[PDB]
Amino acid sequence: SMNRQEISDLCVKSLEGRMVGTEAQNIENGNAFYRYFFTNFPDLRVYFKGAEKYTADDVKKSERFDKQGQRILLACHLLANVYTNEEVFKGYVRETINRHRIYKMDPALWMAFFTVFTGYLESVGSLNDQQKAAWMALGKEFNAESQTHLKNSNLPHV
Amino acid sequence: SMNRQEISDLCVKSLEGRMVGTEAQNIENGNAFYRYFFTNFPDLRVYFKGAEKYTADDVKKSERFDKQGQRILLACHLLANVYTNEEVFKGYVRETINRHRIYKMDPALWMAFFTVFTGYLESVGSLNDQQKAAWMALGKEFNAESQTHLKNSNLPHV
Ligand code: HEM
Ligand code: HEM
Repeated sequence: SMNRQEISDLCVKSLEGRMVGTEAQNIENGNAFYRYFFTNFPDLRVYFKGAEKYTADDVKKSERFDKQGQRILLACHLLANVYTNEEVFKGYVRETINRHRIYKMDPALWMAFFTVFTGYLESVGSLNDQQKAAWMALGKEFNAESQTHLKNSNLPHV
Repeated sequence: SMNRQEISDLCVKSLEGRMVGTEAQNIENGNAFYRYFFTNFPDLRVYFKGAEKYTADDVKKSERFDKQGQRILLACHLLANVYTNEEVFKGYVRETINRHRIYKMDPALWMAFFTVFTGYLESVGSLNDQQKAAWMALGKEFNAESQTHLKNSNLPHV
């Protein structure tokens, strides 16, 4: 069924209630991702040097994660809104990968994120099998390129 | 006049001859921008540490601007592609301003950059008045949120 264009629409809709901004509610969506991420996937807190043991409250009243939650949420809207333009989509992912090499992540998490993120959108407002499948379509596309680039950069890949 | 969808389309089309990628051709599309930048706006070389006196040959033989070129070009691609979504656009502008805090730039250069970009586009190939005015409408929005963000961030602004 799913072509480049249809995936986008789907993904963008999922996020239309989780819009980025400068206001309290806009800052909440950002912060809330890490609250959920840290609660249910606490073993990945390692990469977050110093936040490696943060409880849901520590993140809630933090400014590091009000900055970092706003950055991740703005990244995820970016992926949804440019997916239609393949070469640029692949471009952005390569940049994501580069700015992540410093933490030297486990090269399977590039898939895992969308479990967390769909699991986060499924935790805040609403979702569906069509939307969640599009995110996974974007994920396969993300990881598809993410590995190609990891093996291209002489780096740990699967 | 002209609208968000109209701008998007014109701004994107003008960029198909300067696409991002891993091949030799794509990598120079970012590189040639700096070769242009430095050859026509030398007084702005001050920002690029170590590269304040660099030439076209210096930039060409540099693997630093190969990295750095793809980044600015990608950034401008994402700008053209997400323009239809205003909040995601505003978000990416605030983020761009954030990532430029360290250089403490002349706040007037946020408008000025697009003059340079269309300048580059015309040096490379085809760029019509509609394509040029579209970028100029896009820039007038980028800059608008630039100064707004810097204002409520306690940093200098025009
Ligand atoms: C699920 C696997 C991931 C892990 C373990 C991870 C981990 C991290 C960590 C530890 C940081 C730095 C936080 C700090 O020290 O303050 C970071 C930054 C960041 N991450 Fe991720 N991340 C993951 C997935 C992603 C994905 C898929 C995206 C793209 C949508 C992304 C986008 C970003 C952005 C935009 C930043 C900060 C700004 C930048 O470096 O450009 N992350 N990440
Ligand atoms: C004439 C105005 C501008 C100047 C003088 C300028 C200057 C710089 C400098 C000094 C760097 C550091 C890179 C290095 O040292 O190798 C940089 C990186 C970068 N610039 Fe700009 N910039 C300008 C406008 C813009 C605009 C409008 C954008 C938005 C598309 C942008 C996007 C970026 C990006 C994405 C990077 C890569 C590093 C990062 O993301 O933090 N720049 N720029």
